[PDB]
Amino acid sequence: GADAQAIHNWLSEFQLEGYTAHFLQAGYDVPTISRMTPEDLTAIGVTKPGHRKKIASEIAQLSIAEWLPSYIPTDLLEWLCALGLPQYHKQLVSSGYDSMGLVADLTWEELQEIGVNKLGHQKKLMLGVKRLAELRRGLL
Amino acid sequence: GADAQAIHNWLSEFQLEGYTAHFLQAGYDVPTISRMTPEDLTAIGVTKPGHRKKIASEIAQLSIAEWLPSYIPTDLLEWLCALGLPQYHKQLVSSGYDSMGLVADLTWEELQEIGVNKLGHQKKLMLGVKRLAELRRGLL
Repeated sequence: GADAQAIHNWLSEFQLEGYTAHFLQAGYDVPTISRMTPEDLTAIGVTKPGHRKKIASEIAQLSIAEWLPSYIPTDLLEWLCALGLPQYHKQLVSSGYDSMGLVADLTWEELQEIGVNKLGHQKKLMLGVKRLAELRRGLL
Repeated sequence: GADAQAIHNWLSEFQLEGYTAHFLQAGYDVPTISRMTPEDLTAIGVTKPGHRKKIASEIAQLSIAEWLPSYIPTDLLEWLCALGLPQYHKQLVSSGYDSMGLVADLTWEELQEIGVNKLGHQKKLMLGVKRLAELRRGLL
C-alpha cells in the first residue's frame, strides 16, 4: 500500500482506478501526478484518449500546494506551515522577518516582542532557523 | 488528538503520560521533545526530580533524525529521504552531484547516465531541484 492507496482512492472516485499500477511503475505519487501533463500520461502508457482526457481533467481539479513532494519551502508562509507554526507569520512580518533570506538570521533574543512565548514553539522555530542558515552556508 | 496521541503514547510506555498536557501547553511535539534538556523540562513545569530524571533518560533513547520538525534538509541524503528517493543517492554521487549546493544545478539532461529512468522519479526530482534553486536565489 501507501501512496498506492492514495492514488487508487483518487482514481476510484471516477472509476478509473485500474490505472493505479501505471502511476506506481512510473514512480508517481499524488502530488507529482497533480503536475503531470497529457503528454506525461501518454508517456506512462495512458494511451486511450477517453481515459487520458478524463484523468487530465481530474488532475486539474487536484489540490496539493505545493512544497510537497519536494519539501523545499520557497517562501516564509510555506515554511511556517511545514513547521506547523503559521499562527506566528503575522508577528514575524510585523517585526521585519518577512522572507526566508531574512528569517535565516533571526536570533533567539528577538523572540519576545515578536511574541513567540510557548517554549516548544521557540525551540522548534530556532531549530528551523539554525538548520536554515546551515543550508544557506551550504551554498558556496 | 494528533501529536497529543504521539506524546501520550510515548509517555505511556513508562506510565508517565499524565505529563502529556504539559508538553502540549508548551507547544512541544515529539521531534522537538527529543531535543529538550532537563532545564527545558523544568521550565515547562516538570519539576518533580523523580519524573524529570526519568523523562530525560527516556528522551536520550528517542529516535527521530533530524530534519523533522523543521523540514530543512541540510544534506543530500536527508533531502533525497524527504523526497522519498534515497535509492538514487549513490547514482548522484557517482556523477558528482554530491551536495545540496551542487544538486541545485542539476539539469534535466544529465538524467540518464545518472540513471533515474522512471519518469515520475525524474519529475519529482527535477521539481525538487527547481524549488531548491529558487530557494537559494531567495538569499541575496
